[PDB]
Amino acid sequence: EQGKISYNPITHESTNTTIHMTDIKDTLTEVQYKIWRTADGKETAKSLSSKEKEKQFSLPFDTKEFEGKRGEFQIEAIGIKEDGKTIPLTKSAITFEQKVPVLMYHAIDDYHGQGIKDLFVSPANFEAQMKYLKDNGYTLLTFERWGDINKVNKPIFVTFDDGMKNNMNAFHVLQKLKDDTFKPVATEYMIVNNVDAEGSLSTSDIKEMVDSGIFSMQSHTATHADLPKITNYEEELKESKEKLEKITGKPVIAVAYPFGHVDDKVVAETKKYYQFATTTKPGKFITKGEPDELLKMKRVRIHHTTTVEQFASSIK
Ligand SMILES: [Zn+2]
Repeated sequence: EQGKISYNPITHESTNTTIHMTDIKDTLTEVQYKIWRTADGKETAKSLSSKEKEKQFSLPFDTKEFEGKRGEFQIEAIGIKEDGKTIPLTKSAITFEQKVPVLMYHAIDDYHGQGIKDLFVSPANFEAQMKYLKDNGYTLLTFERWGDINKVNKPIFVTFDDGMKNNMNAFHVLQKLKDDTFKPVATEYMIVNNVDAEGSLSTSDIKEMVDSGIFSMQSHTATHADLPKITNYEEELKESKEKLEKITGKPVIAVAYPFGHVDDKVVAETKKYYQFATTTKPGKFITKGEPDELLKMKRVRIHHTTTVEQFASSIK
């Protein structure tokens, strides 16, 4: 209704700032800022008062005042007159960017000597890892909720590469762990030409995974192409997306680069067709506002030998 909330510029590395108000029309003795973390809910709000009238009702803000937590904080300001009358001012928000681990799995199966050992995580160990997420308040997301990474507690993306049939084991584990509190979701990056192939997810598997609300079915190209070395970008990137959309009935907005192989040319081609692209560069993503950063997203590799302790250290 009146006034404008501003704050000293922050970056993704910032932990604090100072809030100010300008353009106030009423005469005030005090401004009260009601602040809460979106992720924790308005019911958890506190109110912080400034009587620094000569300094635009300056209010120091530090994430230390909110248990060291980050993400989006909502701000509602009211003014107080000398006689105590309250005056509605305005609302805004400030976001301290949260890190987002993007986990990379391949096979979820008991290894029996067939295939590349490191790329197998047993269903038992996968369950233990997912149970860790469940027990520690992580919010599992898919790229349809990219806009929510700062609006939830402990955002994390569980992803699988290739569309192996054994990923139905991961699906079943997630169905088991799902309950009134834990709402798991995950991304499957499907080698699109392998739908219904021996060893891969079938059309019926994909429909079950998608219809359950658990899986977001995204692209791993048409043939798992070494993108810097191919020229058929429409076939590998565009037509794979289109074919997969016809199968799932849901938008395809994300891809994973086969082998983690990517260069500026590949990013530019990918940008034509996908909003999101993940690499195999190790680490957690954070929003830096860097050019095409969402098409160069780091991932955390899970190994055959990864323990729950190692898993926890790599995401926390
Ligand atoms: Zn792959």
